[PDB]
Amino acid sequence: VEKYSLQGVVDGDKLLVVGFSEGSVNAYLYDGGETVKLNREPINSVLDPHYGVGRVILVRDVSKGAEQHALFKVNTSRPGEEQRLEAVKPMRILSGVDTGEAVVFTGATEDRVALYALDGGGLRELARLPGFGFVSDIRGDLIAGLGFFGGGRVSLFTSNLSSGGLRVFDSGEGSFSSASISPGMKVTAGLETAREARLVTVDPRDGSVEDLELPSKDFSSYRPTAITWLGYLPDGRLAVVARREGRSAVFIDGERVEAPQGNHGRVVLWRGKLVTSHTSLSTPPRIVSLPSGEPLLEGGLPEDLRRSIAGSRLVWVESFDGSRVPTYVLESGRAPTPGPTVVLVHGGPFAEDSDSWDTFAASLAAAGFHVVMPNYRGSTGYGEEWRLKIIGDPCGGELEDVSAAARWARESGLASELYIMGYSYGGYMTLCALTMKPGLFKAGVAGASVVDWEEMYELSDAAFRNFIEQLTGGSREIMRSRSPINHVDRIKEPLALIHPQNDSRTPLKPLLRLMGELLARGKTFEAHIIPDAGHAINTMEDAVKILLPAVFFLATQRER
Repeated sequence: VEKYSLQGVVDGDKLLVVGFSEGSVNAYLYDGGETVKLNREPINSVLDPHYGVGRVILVRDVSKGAEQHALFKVNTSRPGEEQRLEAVKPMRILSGVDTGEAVVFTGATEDRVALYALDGGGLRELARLPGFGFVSDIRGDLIAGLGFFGGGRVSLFTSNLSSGGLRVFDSGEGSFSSASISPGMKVTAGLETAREARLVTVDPRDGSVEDLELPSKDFSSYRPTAITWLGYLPDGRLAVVARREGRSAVFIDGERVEAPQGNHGRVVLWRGKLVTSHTSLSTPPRIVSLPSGEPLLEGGLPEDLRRSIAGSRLVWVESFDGSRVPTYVLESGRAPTPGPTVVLVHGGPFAEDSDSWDTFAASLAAAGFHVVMPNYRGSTGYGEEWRLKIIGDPCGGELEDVSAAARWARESGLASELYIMGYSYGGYMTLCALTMKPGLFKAGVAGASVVDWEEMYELSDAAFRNFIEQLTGGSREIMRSRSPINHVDRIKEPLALIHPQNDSRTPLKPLLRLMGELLARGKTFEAHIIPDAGHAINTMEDAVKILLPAVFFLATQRER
């Protein structure tokens, strides 16, 4: 079914959206009635637009999933007419923003990640970022942003539009989750500490980290623990979407706004009426109004794929270190209790299983499988402490917790059998759970998985090279003993390896040596290499592409 993410306004007050619609991600214009297409070809994403500008910056995969993006400036008045910003080699755009006079954005290549500036003079490199870095906001000649530069920690990075450059602002307390410039050009960020979460006023000149205060104190009472996203509206109001335990709240000047139960994010000022992008375990990402909650954009979701879940529960699991991992349950009406159960680990890992829409969680509970979507340490939304616990310890505690969700299930009386399923870092978890715990589960599905750190290293761009060092405390001896490939002499339960050939995140190269390894020590497994597919789905299809083989493998087990 169709999906719509909020991008922002342009054309004055013509809401800009993006839709996973008809087997393709397309940028869209919405004027309160009939959505209008912009892109010609299925795109991938659309650079954060700056309110009311008459053009859009499409982000296209010119490599077929490989993540090498080409930029096209599609004037909004002329839907379907595109200009490939040629003064920009295809690369990996992590994020950017367009102001209508010039485009800045972050790109990572073999050699480096840097903040780029495309204006009416040609290409310019603003600043070279340590590793994964994102353009949060631009206001004036200012450039506010985020960056994973050290310790799974997130930092505040600021640059310039003309002279460029960059100074990185840290917090001993915690990481940053999003920012947006204010009138005072002081970066209003959200400090996520091992503790809780709140706003701060990080000033560019000296880097003052004073606490930010809001008029209404709802947000200051919601006791947020992790700020999804935030940012000022044109009227001048600071839009803050915090959240705790998978659910979020709309706050304007502290002033809480009533919104559909689940999750939202970017909030906008369309025709002067607040608007965000809802998503719930049962409702797929969509664009609604607030606080009324009426949906402006939502795709025809069946009444059975929502009926394919008898219920949901946030249970808190007892981890080995006595840590409680906040887990997400999903009963599969099309299954009994206990019954077959699959442990669906979110990838990331700095992601999480919240009360939001998960296509795997749905299909799964639809396949007669209850689901367990634990927020192991490294996950997001549960404090800077739980997320930084993984750094340097990939495939350790988390796994344990990921195993503690498994533990729960059977004794909890809901699992008659347990299988672990995952993608990306989740695919990676399916591999450690199976190599480090050749028994916990009945079987494992790994997709766009991580099988060798040292190779994924020798096959990654500057973005990804740095990411690893971090998640392993800059030590090879981890990329060695925390890479399942070297632990293939110990796997016992079956395993399906779903993998996109062109994935440039989790390459296929090291994944094919893994299959070949399995074949040596003759292990029972099945491989799935999807064609011209990368790490994500820029089509409605490739959802089912790496989710069709899975279920069969996962149902073949069912019958012993």
